[PDB]
Amino acid sequence: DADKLPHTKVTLVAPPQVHPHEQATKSGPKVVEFTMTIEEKKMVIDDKGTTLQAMTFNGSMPGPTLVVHEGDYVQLTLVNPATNAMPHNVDFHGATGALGGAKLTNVNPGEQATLRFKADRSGTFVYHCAPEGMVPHHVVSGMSGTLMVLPRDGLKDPQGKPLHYDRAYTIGEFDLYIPKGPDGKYKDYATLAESYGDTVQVMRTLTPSHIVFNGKVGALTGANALTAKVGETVLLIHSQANRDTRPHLIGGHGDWVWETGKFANPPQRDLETWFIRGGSAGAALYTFKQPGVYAYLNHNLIEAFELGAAGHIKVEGKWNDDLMKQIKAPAPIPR
Amino acid sequence: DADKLPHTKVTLVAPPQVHPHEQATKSGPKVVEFTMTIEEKKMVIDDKGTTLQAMTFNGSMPGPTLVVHEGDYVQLTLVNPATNAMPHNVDFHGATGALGGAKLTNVNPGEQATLRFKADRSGTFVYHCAPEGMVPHHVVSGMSGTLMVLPRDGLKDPQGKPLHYDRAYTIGEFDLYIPKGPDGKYKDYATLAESYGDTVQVMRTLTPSHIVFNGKVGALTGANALTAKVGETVLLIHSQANRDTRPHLIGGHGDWVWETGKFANPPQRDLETWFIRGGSAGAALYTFKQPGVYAYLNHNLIEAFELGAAGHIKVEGKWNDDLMKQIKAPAPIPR
Amino acid sequence: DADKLPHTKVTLVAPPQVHPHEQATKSGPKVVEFTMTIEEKKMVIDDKGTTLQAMTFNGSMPGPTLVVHEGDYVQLTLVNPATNAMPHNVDFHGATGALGGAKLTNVNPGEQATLRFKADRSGTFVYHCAPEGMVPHHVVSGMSGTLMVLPRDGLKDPQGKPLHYDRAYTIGEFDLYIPKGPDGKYKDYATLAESYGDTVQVMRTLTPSHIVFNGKVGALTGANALTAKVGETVLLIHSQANRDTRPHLIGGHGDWVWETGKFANPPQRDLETWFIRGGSAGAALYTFKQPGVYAYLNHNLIEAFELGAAGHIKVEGKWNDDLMKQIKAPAPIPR
Ligand SMILES: [Cu+2]
Ligand SMILES: [Cu+2]
Ligand SMILES: [Cu+2]
Ligand SMILES: [Cu+2]
Ligand SMILES: [Cu+2]
Ligand SMILES: [Cu+2]
Ligand SMILES: [Zn+2]
Ligand SMILES: [Zn+2]
Ligand SMILES: [Zn+2]
Ligand SMILES: [Zn+2]
Ligand SMILES: [Zn+2]
Ligand SMILES: [Zn+2]
Repeated sequence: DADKLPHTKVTLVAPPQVHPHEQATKSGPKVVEFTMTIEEKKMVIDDKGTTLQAMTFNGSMPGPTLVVHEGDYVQLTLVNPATNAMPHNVDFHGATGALGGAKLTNVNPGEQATLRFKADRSGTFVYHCAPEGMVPHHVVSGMSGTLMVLPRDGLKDPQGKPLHYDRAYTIGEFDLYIPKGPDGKYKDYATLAESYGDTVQVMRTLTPSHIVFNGKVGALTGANALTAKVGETVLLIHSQANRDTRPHLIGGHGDWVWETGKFANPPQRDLETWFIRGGSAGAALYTFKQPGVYAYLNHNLIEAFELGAAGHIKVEGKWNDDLMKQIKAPAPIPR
Repeated sequence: DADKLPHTKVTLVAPPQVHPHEQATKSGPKVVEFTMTIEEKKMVIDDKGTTLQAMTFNGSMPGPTLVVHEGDYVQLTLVNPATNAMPHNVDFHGATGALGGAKLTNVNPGEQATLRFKADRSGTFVYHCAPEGMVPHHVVSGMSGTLMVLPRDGLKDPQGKPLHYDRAYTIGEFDLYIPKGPDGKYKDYATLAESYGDTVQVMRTLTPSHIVFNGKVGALTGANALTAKVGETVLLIHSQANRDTRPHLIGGHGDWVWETGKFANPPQRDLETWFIRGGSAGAALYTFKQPGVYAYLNHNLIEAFELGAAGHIKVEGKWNDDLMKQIKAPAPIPR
Repeated sequence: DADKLPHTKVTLVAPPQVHPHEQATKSGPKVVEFTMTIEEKKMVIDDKGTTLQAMTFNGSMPGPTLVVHEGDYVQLTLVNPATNAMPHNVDFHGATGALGGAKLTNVNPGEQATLRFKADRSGTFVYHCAPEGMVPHHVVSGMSGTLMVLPRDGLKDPQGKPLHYDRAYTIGEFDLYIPKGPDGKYKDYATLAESYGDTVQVMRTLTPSHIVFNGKVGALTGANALTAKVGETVLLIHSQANRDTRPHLIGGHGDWVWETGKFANPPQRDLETWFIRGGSAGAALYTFKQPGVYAYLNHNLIEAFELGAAGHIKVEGKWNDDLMKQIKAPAPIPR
């Protein structure tokens, strides 16, 4: 009975980081308490100043990743401040009943609610806003993230051997539908509500104007590139709440991948490219063996390079000539 | 030898139901006899009166689901009445040879044919019309359904333990390509043939005008919502003969899912969203644990909510506070 | 250490064939040496004379398939003749480091380079050109193919039993983005560079003008149909470096399929249709049981029949009435 369990309180952190947590644990079930506050805001999503009338959990796209263990109960307080214009709620794909919790968390501006559900299934699961009659708009405008429910004894390979990560990153990929005016330039709207009708018309074409990681073209590049070192295992959590994508690490692999994101199923190994179904989160482990700057991207290369679905991982360490060697550098053809 | 086996005759039923059948059986192989009659007709596919010049097996989209067991022989009589305008045939993905049977079942209006094939592979398999030179048009206009070939000893989990369903529903998802005229309104055609050229032009854009379950926006809602009770296991068969989709049960899961639809392969568990490849049928089991109205939908939320790929399941029973509880209802933020 | 191993030299062959190789081998690791020469050229890609300003490895779309064994080292000399206009490189998804080798193989016209990497993971892997700032254009214009890394002891089923093929075919599927002018006719460009801007505009719509196997509509039909005989097992390697596809054999199955293309993972059996993620290669085995002309195609039937993603396999042998029989040929309906 959940009423008798110890409670713990977790402080969330901004993507692409994930809050401190244990993998395998000796701890018993707990009611794990989180809070998130909705923020509607205009955001610049590309290098030419295009804006999106966005909606977020906790001010970020994606929302922060919440981590618990199988058998825990998630207890979320959702706050919709009076500075917002629209009603919101939350649908946890990790939860059972009431449209994922959406029916129990309808919050108008100035209201808040607290939901509890049992995280009885391991995996990475999408959570997203789903207000009646406005579900697609809230989702594509930025209201999604990941709940990761770890098995109590940690991740396992197909033979039941232990797997682990040394650091975790969370990437949310957002298909955006920004309208254009008669001049062919993207429209800038004074309010969220005014963006609605024109946006729905673009949505219905099924053609995104932009597809971005973590809220903007280039969000995970330059100073904001992800980082690792040779010998470190990274977990890459990838959520796409509305549309399929196909993650790939250039110069690397998915060493162990749960593309449907559910840890009770055996992972696949050695993937070049994996598949995240729209409406899900998946998870890949990779242990770095070579230093350098990798790209992590959606391998529809138009979606990546033209529309924005690509980031970088900068990796320190020693080059390994057994894995790869330039035998002859570029030079004139003989003779 | 099939000539020496006992024959049985099955009466088909209209989707979303599936005809009575056994799962695990003590019965030996049989020649199972079915009949279907093709009906071309204009159908209203949305809430604003848009029509489709449609083509169906047995008067429905999808066609009815045919159920046999591995080792059985399917013997189909296909009838194309003289009231129809076009030639038709049938291609069973469950069958081996002759383009799935299409080469052996070419029936002009006023003709019929009888095909037998051995159902030697377990799974849910698409069947669809495939007349030479007109294959996409016949498929997207409605001529597909599912053949379910059950293992003789019933469904099995990854460890070989028995699985079962207490009721089965069949959902066919149809990407439609309805043309528009200069005024931006959908065109209404007097005959099937007159719809052809304009439809092909829309098809070639790869952008559906509508994506519907079971022939119409809202087909599986209101009085026609699917039904179950807490403690009942439902099988959800999902066919998409032309285009990918990504099924999801809001507030539920795929407890055991064969997304590629082939029962000799281990199922995956705990899925949030699964993937049906265009040209296939898949199958998910779910045991209800909470009462209420669920949505079953394609989790490209634009495809679901804007274009029509969503239905409802109304579930009776007792609410379970351990699985989910509203701890604090929506109320003003403190203080 | 790779420097101490025996070297071997492989002569590549044009798709859809694959160069002679062993499956299970008693041979130890080797440095396997290949050479490929880049050719930019205009190609006719459909039946109405539409041209593509194309770019190829070794003069073909796809490039040839390179076959080695797990533990081998691939040593490629890449040549970019002075008759070409653009810089190129190569990114092997089978390799670890330096953006798949791309950073180490930048070759301007008149240059060549030699890369070595360890093929330490079994599977079919895409290789493709990836020049900085021009990656999508080089890929969609034709610069991709497959590296197949076989396990040293051959392919295995989920229970570890041996699997084999008697012949192998390689199919590359290419989503093309050919621009149109004001008259609605496809544009013909005098040079590769002049095609660039207009092509990028089409790419950004995400709607291919054509989707072809092996460089052209109908490439694998008529005199160029694939061939087999009843009782022969074929391996069908399918690469798609940019966009998802869903292979299907009409009248057949994927008997054993690695849709993510990685041989250390158990294959699935009895597939009707499988899924190749954009940016990957997959592999299916099928043993023919019926003679006749099969179609092998992308089962988005619009993509196949309208846009070009379909080929034929002509199969010799004896018809098997147990698997399929025309019980009653098309004839007038009674009475
Ligand atoms: Cu919202
Ligand atoms: Cu959802
Ligand atoms: Cu037909
Ligand atoms: Cu088919
Ligand atoms: Cu190139
Ligand atoms: Cu790549
Ligand atoms: Zn308590
Ligand atoms: Zn580690
Ligand atoms: Zn008989
Ligand atoms: Zn039951
Ligand atoms: Zn050497
Ligand atoms: Zn053989």
